[PDB]
Amino acid sequence: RDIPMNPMCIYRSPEKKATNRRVWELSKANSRFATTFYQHLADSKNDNDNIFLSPLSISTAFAMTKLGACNDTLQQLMEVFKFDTISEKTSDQIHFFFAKLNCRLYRKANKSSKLVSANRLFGDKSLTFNETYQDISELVYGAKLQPLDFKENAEQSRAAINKWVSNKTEGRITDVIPSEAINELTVLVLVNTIYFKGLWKSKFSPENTRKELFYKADGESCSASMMYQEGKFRYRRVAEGTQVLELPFKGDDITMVLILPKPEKSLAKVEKELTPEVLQEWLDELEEMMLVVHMPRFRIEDGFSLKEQLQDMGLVDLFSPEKSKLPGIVAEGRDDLYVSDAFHKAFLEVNEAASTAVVIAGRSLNPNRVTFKANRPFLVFIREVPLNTIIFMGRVANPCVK
Amino acid sequence: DIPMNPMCIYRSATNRRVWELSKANSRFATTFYQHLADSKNDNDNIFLSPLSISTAFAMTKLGACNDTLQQLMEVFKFDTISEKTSDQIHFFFAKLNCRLYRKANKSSKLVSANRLFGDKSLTFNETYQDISELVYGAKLQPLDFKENAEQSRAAINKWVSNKTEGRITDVIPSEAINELTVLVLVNTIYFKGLWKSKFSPENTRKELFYKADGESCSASMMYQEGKFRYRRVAEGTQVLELPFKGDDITMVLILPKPEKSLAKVEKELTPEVLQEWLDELEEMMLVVHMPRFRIEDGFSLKEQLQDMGLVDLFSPEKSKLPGIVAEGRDDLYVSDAFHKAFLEVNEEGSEAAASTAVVIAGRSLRPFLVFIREVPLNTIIFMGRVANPCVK
Repeated sequence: RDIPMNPMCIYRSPEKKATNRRVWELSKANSRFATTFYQHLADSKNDNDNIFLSPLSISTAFAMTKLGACNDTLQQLMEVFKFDTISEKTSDQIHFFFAKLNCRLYRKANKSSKLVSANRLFGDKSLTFNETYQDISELVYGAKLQPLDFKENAEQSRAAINKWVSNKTEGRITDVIPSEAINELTVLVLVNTIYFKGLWKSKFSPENTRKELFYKADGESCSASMMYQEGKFRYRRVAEGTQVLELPFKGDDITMVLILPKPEKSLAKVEKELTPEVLQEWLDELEEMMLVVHMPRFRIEDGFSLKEQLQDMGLVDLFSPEKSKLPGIVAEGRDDLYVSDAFHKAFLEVNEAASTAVVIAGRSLNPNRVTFKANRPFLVFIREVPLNTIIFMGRVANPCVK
Repeated sequence: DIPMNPMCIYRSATNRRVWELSKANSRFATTFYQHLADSKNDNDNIFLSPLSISTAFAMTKLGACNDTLQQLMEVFKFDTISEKTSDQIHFFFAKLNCRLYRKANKSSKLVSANRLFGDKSLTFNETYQDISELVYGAKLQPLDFKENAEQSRAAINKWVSNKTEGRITDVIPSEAINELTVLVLVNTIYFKGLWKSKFSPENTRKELFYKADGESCSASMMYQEGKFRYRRVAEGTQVLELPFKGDDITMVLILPKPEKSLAKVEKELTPEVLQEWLDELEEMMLVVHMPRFRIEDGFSLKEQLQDMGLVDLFSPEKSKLPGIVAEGRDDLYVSDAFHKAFLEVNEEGSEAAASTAVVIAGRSLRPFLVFIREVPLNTIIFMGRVANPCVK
């Protein structure tokens, strides 16, 4: 029930910008940020470059920091991470919706398809956070303030941070924070990622995993480990013949959508054409169908300093020591409390634990079934169906790496 | 050895008889199978029990002579066991059937029954009657073939029935029996085993079996994941073994790589290969999609068996069968011989039934391989080719 209290900061969202539910409105926004945040990163990159990140992590972390911002800083956050798209809702409210979305998204239960949230903001031992910033982050986001001795044992903290992401990401993401990133002037830094585990609902067979070639953006030749399989999946052929396909995970609430353009016909043009609408409209039109599926095995890693993107985008004040309005952290007072940096790392390795061979007796399909050869650059999304929240996003343009 | 097995005895690590025999059976099974395959089309069904057959004719042999008794020891591969005589086979076959149906205690239900339907008015050798009612537990039952043939065929068919817990009915066709009929030997086997690791209903979906060279059809596939003995042999041929609860009875599957003609594999079958496959199998962690289906097959053994070698036996002017009806050879030949089998695979387990019947004097006339095997004895009980899981 509505408990996260707030003072005199609360910004008013404009009265403007399929049931009526907080989590749905929230997810609708989160998706709009994500799709755009991606359209930018993308446009900045090389066409032959893999891209992988968790928008739901970013969008989540910043909305927590925001629990302690005010005046111009607060507006800016809410304006960048689209939370104001939720017509009429006051800023404080946003956190309640978050709680609600967070409740039914993370836990130690059910069909082992895991989701562990690593979102934490480290500040120097010379920072006493507002007693409420505290209670509410812990409650609504399940996080801490975590005082680190940034000035003295500067490197020790840096490490200590990284030595913490690893233990939560079961050792996979480690050096979330890079080299010259932390020094004596690291008042406070924000780290976050999401680790996820899950097994295919219809695993591929290693025995059929061949060695066909991938057709890059410019290079037209690459040897990838292509996985073979035919079975029933939600699929569809959309505008300009773009193929959309969904491969559910055992933990049903989570799936993996991919989008393949006709005869290459540039992932780029298809990348530029996006919107949560073009997207949902796509997702709506998928019906079960029996077909052949090809997919390379792939592992992609990406880490970064959000700063550069988030400012170009509109989130400046949070970073300016001169403009950052951070009342939530009265370590001392106005005392230029701003945000040093905020890090994110994303990891997805894709397989066929692998040895589980596969046998099928007495299946004899239509000689005329649609196929799906992902031997070209494609998009990747990892959605959470009942919640309708885009958790990761990606582009696989080089599935060889050798 | 004590069994006073008599008349017509013909005569042609490294020794254990019962095995030599099981193995002998097996070499017959594959070959008989191969001919059956041939009169049949590669994408049609085939289910049978080359164990019942070996038996029904093993007990017929009892009363055959000269050229008959010979051809039978040869085609049913009896002259492969060594350093023994024609009358000894039944001693072994007797102990095989002894060690076979007594196994697993109260897990796997494997059971057999044999019986003779002889005419009421005739007198049969008292030895025959005993040696049969002894080595193979077959008690003879007096039927009126001359006055009312039909009702006898009925009563006969209905024998097979309570024996096969309801699955085998029309073993004997409507026009098989007649007034001239002397005897009718019969075997029936039954088995109902539970899967050591059952499939669950919740997980079973209805795939589409678009029939090759034809129309659309509706399949019902089960699925489960677990540890099993498997191996992917030469040419892509997958070979999986499914342990039944009665740990010694176990179904074996053989599927060719992504449909590259089964006939090709059927044509290279021998108990050697089939032994090798089973030999080099290895316990894998894997996923299975077995169709839940039911199939019934039936046919006359006559034709194939002739091509195989049993000619004399089905000939009016030469089948040497003196010891049956005691007095003489009369017109003792086999006008025909029939078989009918039944398979039912499902979440819980598998169910097969079979019954062979030989008539003495009367009138004349895709996917994969399945295999129910008895491990210790190495006896292929039932066997077949599945090519239509939907069947409604």
